[PDB]
Amino acid sequence: TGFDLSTATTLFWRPVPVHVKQQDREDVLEELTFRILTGVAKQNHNLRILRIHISSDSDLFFLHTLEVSEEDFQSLKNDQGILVDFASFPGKIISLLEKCILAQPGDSPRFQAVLTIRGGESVFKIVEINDFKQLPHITLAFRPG
Amino acid sequence: GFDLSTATTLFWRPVPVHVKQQDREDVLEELTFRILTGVAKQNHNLRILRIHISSDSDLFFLHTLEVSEEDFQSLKNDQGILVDFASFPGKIISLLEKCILAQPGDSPRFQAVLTIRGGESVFKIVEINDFKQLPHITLAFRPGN
Repeated sequence: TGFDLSTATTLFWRPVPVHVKQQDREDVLEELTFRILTGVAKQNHNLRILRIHISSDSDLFFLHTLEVSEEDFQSLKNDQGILVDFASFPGKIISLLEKCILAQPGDSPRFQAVLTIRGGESVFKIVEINDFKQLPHITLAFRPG
Repeated sequence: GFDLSTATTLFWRPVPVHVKQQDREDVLEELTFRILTGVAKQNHNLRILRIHISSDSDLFFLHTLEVSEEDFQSLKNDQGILVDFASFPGKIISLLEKCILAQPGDSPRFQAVLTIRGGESVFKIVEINDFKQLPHITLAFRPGN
């Protein structure tokens, strides 16, 4: 049962500059590999699912993952003021990732991907940094597994 | 206690605001914003930023925010603000300008919202883009002068 990696469609798969924070470590800027795929559940091809994988490349192939069923999306959508439907969601995330990829140090507003790892969870956000403040454009929670 | 008699008014003009309350339709109204910097009547070495919201139609529709230099630290931290107290008002004004200039076909589209709930209100300026609505600034206001 569950997400069928077998027939999933990958929409985006490449490195993205990320500003990482752990409690007991120095801040780091790392290119992390981001992958966004849509698919369906094996036991029911009618269940639509979105999956996002974040990872540092290593021979462990170890991932942090987020999985959002179309059902989960209803709640996620309302908690973040998201205005698009489930099908359009990945594309909106991808556009934000592209701005992070494009961003250069003098930009203003500047787009930046940020990751904070605490306990068994990572919180990923894409923020804009402007002459006034930093503010989030999207926030996503990830988990190992 | 804010000392009006020695305050500098930085901004005093109308701003289109979406006024929200739970038991009535939203109302889009030009509300008058006065932004002033000054010091406490009880202490003329305590700098204070005051923002006063009023209506030309209702002389008793009144909402006020006063932020001392020390209160600003907590505000600055909570909201990822990257400027000092002296620069704070100017950034608020830039955001208010975006709301004043906003056009129906903008994307992102800026909008001023005031949500009134009992003896408290929340003022925020949000952007509405093709993906979501997200706040640029959020500020707690009290009823009266």
